[PDB]
Amino acid sequence: MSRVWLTGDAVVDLIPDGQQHYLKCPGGAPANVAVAIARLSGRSAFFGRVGNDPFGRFMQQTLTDEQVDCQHLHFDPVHRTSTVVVDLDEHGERSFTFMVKPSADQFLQLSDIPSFQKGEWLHVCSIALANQPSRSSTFAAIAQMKEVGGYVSFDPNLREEVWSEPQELQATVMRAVGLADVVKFSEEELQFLTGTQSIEEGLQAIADFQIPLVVVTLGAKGALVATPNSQQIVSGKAVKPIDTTGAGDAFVGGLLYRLSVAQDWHNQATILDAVKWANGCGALATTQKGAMTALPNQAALYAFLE
Amino acid sequence: MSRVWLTGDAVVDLIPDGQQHYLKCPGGAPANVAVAIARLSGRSAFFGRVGNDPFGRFMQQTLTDEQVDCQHLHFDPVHRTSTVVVDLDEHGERSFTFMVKPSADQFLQLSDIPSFQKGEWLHVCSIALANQPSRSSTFAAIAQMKEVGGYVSFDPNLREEVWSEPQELQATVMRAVGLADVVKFSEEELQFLTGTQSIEEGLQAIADFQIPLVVVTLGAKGALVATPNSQQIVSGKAVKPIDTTGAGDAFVGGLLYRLSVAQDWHNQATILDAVKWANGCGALATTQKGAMTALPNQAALYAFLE
Ligand SMILES: Nc1ncnc2c1ncn2[C@@H]1O[C@H](COP(=O)(O)OP(=O)(O)O)[C@@H](O)[C@H]1O
Ligand SMILES: Nc1ncnc2c1ncn2[C@@H]1O[C@H](COP(=O)(O)OP(=O)(O)O)[C@@H](O)[C@H]1O
Ligand SMILES: OC[C@H]1O[C@](O)(CO)[C@@H](O)[C@@H]1O
Ligand SMILES: OC[C@H]1O[C@](O)(CO)[C@@H](O)[C@@H]1O
Ligand code: BEF
Ligand code: BEF
Ligand SMILES: [Ca+2]
Ligand SMILES: [Ca+2]
Ligand code: NA
Ligand code: NA
Repeated sequence: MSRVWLTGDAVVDLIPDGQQHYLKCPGGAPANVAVAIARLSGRSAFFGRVGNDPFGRFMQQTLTDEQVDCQHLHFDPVHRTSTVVVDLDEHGERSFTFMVKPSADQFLQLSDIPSFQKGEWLHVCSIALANQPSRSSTFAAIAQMKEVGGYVSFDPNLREEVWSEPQELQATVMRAVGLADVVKFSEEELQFLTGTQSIEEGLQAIADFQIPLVVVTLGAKGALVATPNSQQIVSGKAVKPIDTTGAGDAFVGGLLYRLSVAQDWHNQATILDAVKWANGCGALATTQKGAMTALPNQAALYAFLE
Repeated sequence: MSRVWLTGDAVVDLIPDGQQHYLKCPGGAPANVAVAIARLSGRSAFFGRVGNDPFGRFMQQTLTDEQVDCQHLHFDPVHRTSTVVVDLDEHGERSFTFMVKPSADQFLQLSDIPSFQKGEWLHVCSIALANQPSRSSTFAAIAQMKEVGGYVSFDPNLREEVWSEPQELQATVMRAVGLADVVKFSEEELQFLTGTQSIEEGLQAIADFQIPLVVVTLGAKGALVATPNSQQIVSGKAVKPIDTTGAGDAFVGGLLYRLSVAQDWHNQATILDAVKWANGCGALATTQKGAMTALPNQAALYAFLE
């Protein structure tokens, strides 16, 4: 069972629950992925910075509770933990307002990067690339994982408002796309990043990247899986979402859990099965408010997939 | 009825209400004072900056609902509205964690200051002095109110963590104390700012400021009122607080409401009556969670004072 490293932003998502209240929900895409993997009995570890504040300590506690290795989660001395307000009438990027800019995670330093080993995974989202020093630190982490013979997963997970220089987003994100073994886009993100109007055109636009595995999520319709000379839609049972927050991260968690335990993750059968798990995780994640709340264990996932 | 201008930070206070929820409560000391005055049928107006975000719009809506003039509440183009997490096991400064530093209000500019007129009041708290440009803008506003023949009220309302240079707090706050007609301290703040161990010693330490009216709040014991050659404790009925958040601002609101409608606020009878109102407001404010929730109207206050 290969270790999956997650890095980036652990955040508190404030999610409406009644007209005058927010639920205090643990979140942050790479933290969500870490917990998704752990819930499936995988080996996940998180490195990054939160703030020395109650929200940062709450995220440390959450990762601890969830059996995610968080020895390399540090408290920044000055900056605050990311705090995000969710609007449930919107979906994805449009649903979030980032109250802390730049939050502690944006100050990831080179010395925060842990030792990597051959065969490990590193998963990254674009918020880690939004501002310096995290951007350069995260690119260094990617280069180090590649050098040691590990694998790199990237989910742009675009949140434009976090970028102090939003005009840098497209190029910076595409630089990371070019480094990854696995890239997951939503349909909308693929089109945005490539300036195209369809998935077909978006996939053609990234062909010269020779990305080993691209997955494009299609909401209730599942996911398009693109590997060399092959495209295939993989879909499971559609559900009516209660909260879509983090469904994409649950998806990545199932995907990477299955790739991480595979003898040879490049194998087409392994990939398609991993995407079946991913779709089931994404569906189940939507059944409760909070990105992490309904991240399934294997008993729940197997029951749903049957 | 003289207009009272309030400036500084309008904030969203996230107040625990159940183990997994926060109440979304409008707050921010000068906003609290503005609303307290308005609830008592006074003429209050707020100038300052919040963020172009849901919390900033919520604070605009709150001031609007409360009949506080907020024509001069602006949305900063870049910075976020102050967001504060409250710990109900603590009191005052120790109960707050500021998640947004620097928030929008810290970017108050000289051009944000509205036109003042003779006999108006301006009330300020120390967060407005914490960082530039708000610090210099607020000192300019104070100088302008003094020049036109208005009156200046200052409540340090210390929140050290908001200062990027906390070593500047003492001197900067005492500079404002030297400009004010009315200064309200908690017992703890007076001692901290003067480096003393008693109210008596603290009052002696500020004697050469020749401050026309100093009020030192004493929690359930009421307030010490210090005017030239006179000190007097004014107390009302003690209550068991449900939430002390903003009790001090309710106090200031009652005080300034009564001074603002007085023919001659310097009159000793007027001052002592204003403090009686202040104590009643402070007590009643504690009866519900949220700084603004239980700010009384006159019917409630009169009933309580009887
Ligand atoms: N209505 C749905 N029914 C079943 N699965 C869904 C549904 N919506 C999303 N999913 C699953 O979640 C994945 C990602 O969708 P998405 O909502 O974009 O994630 P997120 O909201 O976290 O950004 C899909 O590929 C799919 O597996
Ligand atoms: N337990 C209490 N009973 C009655 N009045 C109180 C009580 N606590 C506070 N007050 C009133 O509120 C005023 C300020 O107290 P304080 O709690 O320090 O305000 P804040 O919590 O907003 O900083 C007192 O001067 C008094 O008028
Ligand atoms: O993917 C969902 C997650 O992404 C974020 O917007 C940024 O990391 C979080 O607020 C949320 O939990
Ligand atoms: O005085 C109470 C108020 O002071 C603040 O801490 C800062 O303005 C707010 O969080 C609260 O409403
Ligand atoms: F970005 Be998804 F909501 F995880
Ligand atoms: F600072 Be007090 F709680 F208004
Ligand atoms: Ca996503
Ligand atoms: Ca106070
Ligand atoms: Na959920
Ligand atoms: Na209250």
